[PDB]
Amino acid sequence: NIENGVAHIRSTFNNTIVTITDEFGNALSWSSAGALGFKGSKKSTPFAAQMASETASKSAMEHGLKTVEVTVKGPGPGRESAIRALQSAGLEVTAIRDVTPVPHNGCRPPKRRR
RNA sequence: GGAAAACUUGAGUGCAGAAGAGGAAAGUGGAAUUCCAUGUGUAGCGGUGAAAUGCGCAGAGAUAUGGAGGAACACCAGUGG
Repeated sequence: NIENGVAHIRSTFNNTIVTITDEFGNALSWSSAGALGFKGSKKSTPFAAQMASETASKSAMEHGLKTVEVTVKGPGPGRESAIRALQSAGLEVTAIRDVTPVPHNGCRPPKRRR
């Protein structure tokens, strides 16, 4: 089980959740990013993806996987403070992938915020 | 003004080629919001200028080889055509 996997996050503008999994997704543990008492304008922190990143990473305890190769699929304030700060656990982050959804003009997008 | 002609610039009928988002018809595939299901797990997830309604204990989202739908299809994109 150990030494391989994907630290599958999707770092949104609020509540960048972290789900560690394998290289074929099975989600050994995940972490809700509001687990540090972040409720309103608070999960958009560096620290929502610093310690709640390792509230499932340091508390993995199931595979003991060490090579993580974290993957991000969205923009957020805790994005650069997620891939750095999943390695706040010190879990040898190796291969970050910017495989984000880029639709070739996918649908009809919503309205401007006045 | 009418009567008898011509020339071709102006226009049309020729010939050699350039380009395309020009209108009506057939294909190839991507990515996304929504759903139902696996794995997964349990405290929050979403939304907030400020919090909350809500959606959460059914697993809500999550997460990938991979299951689908609606609809269009960034890149070539321009005082371009």
